[PDB]
Amino acid sequence: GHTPEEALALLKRGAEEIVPEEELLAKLKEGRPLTVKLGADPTRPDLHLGHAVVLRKMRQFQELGHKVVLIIGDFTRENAKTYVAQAGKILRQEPHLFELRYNSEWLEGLTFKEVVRLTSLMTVAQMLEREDFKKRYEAGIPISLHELLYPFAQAYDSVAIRADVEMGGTDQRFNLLVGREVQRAYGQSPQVCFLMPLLVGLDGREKMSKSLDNYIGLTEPPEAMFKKLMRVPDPLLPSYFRLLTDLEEEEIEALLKAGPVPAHRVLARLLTAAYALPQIPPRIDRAFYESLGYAWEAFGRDKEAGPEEVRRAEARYDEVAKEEIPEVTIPASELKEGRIWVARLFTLAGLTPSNAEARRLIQNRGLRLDGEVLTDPMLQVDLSRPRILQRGKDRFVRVRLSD
Amino acid sequence: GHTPEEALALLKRGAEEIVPEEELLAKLKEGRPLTVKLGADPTRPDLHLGHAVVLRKMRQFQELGHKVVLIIGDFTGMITLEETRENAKTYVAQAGKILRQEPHLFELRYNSEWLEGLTFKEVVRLTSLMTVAQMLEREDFKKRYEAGIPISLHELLYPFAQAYDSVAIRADVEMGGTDQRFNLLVGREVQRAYGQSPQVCFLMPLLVGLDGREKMSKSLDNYIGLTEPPEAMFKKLMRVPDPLLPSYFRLLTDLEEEEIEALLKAGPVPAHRVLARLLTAAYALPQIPPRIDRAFYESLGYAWEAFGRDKEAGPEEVRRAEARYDEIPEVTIPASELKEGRIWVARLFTLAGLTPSNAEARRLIQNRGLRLDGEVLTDPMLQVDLSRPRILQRGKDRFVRVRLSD
Ligand SMILES: N[C@H](CO)Cc1ccc(O)cc1
Ligand SMILES: N[C@H](CO)Cc1ccc(O)cc1
Repeated sequence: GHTPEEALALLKRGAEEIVPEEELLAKLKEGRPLTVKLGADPTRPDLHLGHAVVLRKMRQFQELGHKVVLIIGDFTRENAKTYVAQAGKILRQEPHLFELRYNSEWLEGLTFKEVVRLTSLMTVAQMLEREDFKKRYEAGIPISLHELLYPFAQAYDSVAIRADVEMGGTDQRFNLLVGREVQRAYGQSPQVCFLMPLLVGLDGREKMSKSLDNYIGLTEPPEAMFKKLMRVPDPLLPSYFRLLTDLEEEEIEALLKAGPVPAHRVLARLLTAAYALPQIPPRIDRAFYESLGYAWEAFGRDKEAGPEEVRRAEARYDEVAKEEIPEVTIPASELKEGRIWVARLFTLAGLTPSNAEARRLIQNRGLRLDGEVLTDPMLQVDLSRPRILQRGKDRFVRVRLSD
Repeated sequence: GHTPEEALALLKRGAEEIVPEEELLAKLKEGRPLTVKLGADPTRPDLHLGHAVVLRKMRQFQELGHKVVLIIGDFTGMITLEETRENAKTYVAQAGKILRQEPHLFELRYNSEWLEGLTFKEVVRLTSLMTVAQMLEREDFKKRYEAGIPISLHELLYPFAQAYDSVAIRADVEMGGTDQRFNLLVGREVQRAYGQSPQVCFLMPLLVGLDGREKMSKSLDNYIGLTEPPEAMFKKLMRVPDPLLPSYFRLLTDLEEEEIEALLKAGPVPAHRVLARLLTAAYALPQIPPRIDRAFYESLGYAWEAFGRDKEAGPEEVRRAEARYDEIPEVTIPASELKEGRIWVARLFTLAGLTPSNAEARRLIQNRGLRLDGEVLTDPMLQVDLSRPRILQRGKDRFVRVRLSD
């Protein structure tokens, strides 16, 4: 239900660079399923939101009728299964739209004479042009010669599967272009290079990555993902919405205009819900948001709505939602049907030596709960949210559930 | 009949650099034949004296009981199988003039035998042994990269191919010209990575050509081929630039330093004769002797004492070839001087400046004092044509070339 022009317009959204764009248009006009290539290194099995940027663009190609070929760069079986298992949360898996390949399948048989021919397609000066190599070579940092061979292995993969398009982050620009040169050498139409921007991590400056521990895994439990999303740096909200969701620009502005907290809740709800599912919907947009049960015009104030898995994750967040004031976590086993005796609470926090003493202080108006003078010695409190306990004029302790 | 120390001393003669020299001595004490490697380019089958420098050092290794493994670099060469094989035969045939050929001391191999099958995985492990900065240190690469001259990336794979060849045949020593230094050293690093003792790198100087400036090579036409006719070889050796004599004696013969210094003290020509005789004879044989020294010189029937002058002795070809080896004014005659393409011989000599008048020319002819093209003139009225340049001669030292306009 899309013309070639319409398909291109959709694919361009969020794209960093498509080279050459006019070639993609021509291929989309052919009326056949294009082969979209993505290679992944087995040493990084677990996926995080950063990987979702490129993968969701591939899901879009699939929904448009195109075929994805996921190449595991084993050149293992365990990580492959982990990566493949998680990739399915975003990519469709039917044979007509998805194929799994291991490059050892054809690379292991590549001969020395073939390698000589491949490397002859580039000059030393060209290779040292690649950004990473250039910084290293000028900094006196060693570059093992075998490293210059890898772009040719990745390029040969494009020849092996006759790739029409190859996906990648902006850091993969050089390798994808080598793919075009190698395909030409083998008499194939050179692949369209499709680059997506890199998602910045939770620290707010560096690329999201396992090695930097600034990520959010696709398979982390809902409560943990929701919590992390609620804590993304405000400056990153704009890029997270553009790269992780399909919300329109005006919808994103409206959310921001509503404020930081509302924007975080909508982002946390959208993504926690999407990734809690076996597979994400083809569009993480306003319609999806309302299909969950939330109201767009409520701008995050309707926390009781939504599916139970997301609702509970948000409730867990509100229980611990956060410096001189001492913090103490209360064991869940201390609660009786969601509530706990205020006397016991003051004793556990160390403000009173026993419940009897707590009752005495209450009778003397010496204790406060959330800044309110306690008067009911038998009062029972819930920990749906952190509570500040106070004894006298200068003793404060903030208590909350599970740490 | 040599101790390890004696062996090393002989092998050191003429060498430009042996590294590590202590390792060669160590291997020479192991009481086993060492594998001495030489790689050859199948696109350069014709051999000249320049190749003899490294090949004769290898012959010395053979005479000491060591084994030569000659490797034809057909892998890179074919990157047709017909010419490869033909050239290999050409190279081997000519190399046999210097190298012993029996199995115990010689083995021929083609590196395609093992390189064709090297897997991409093995190539990756191989190239991980050196950095980009390291590679760019090789003579040519460095100059080219700094200047901006293109270097195809595949060129950086060749040193590893040559290095793997040393691993393939477990080389104890690899021979080469001074220009092959970088490649031989990579071979050591690769052998180390493959659990082998690193090969000793044996470098020889590069023989300079007949021009006296550039290295001897086919593409420069300043070479002397090993299979050239004894006559053609003797003549070229007599023409070796004087400054090169010492290096020719040291790199092509085994004459002692004193013998050489004594030969030079005798003069250029004398020195050239001994050299031309020694090499002309040696290379006219089906295979050269183990030592091209005084003993060989005398076994030819020459006297070390007559220093070159002993010119009438020695073998036939040599003595003869040496014999075969052992500015004339021009005057144009205007067509006006001719009559139906002919002129009076008397006037010709006068116009040439060999006689003051035609009358004198006539008297000289009568006294047999004049020659025409080497023949004694006997007719004073002789009519001569200039169908081609003629050589006029008076007495034994007065010559003149006469011809028409041109
Ligand atoms: N260039 C990256 C290597 O790990 C990703 C990759 C891309 C394509 C491939 O065929 C293989 C790997
Ligand atoms: N170094 C020259 C070309 O690479 C010749 C050569 C030397 C050693 C070999 O195993 C092969 C070729």
